[PDB]
Amino acid sequence: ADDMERIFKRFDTNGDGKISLSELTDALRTLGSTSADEVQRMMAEIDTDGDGFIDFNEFISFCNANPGLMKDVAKVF
Ligand SMILES: [Mg+2]
Repeated sequence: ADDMERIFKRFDTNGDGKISLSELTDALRTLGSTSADEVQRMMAEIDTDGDGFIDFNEFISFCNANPGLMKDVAKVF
């Protein structure tokens, strides 16, 4: 039972293997996140294909990095 799994599936409402990393940073604004601007530049780190999608390894790399964004995000997962 992983926490990052829930959030990862949160955006994955299309039954896909990846989730848009662009809509995330822009979506966090609704979650009440005050780092939507910092997350936008952070999500780019996990993205190695610079595409509008991220897999489990990508999304995870964000948390494993402990940047300080997913810390508060996963808290409301
Ligand atoms: Mg990617």
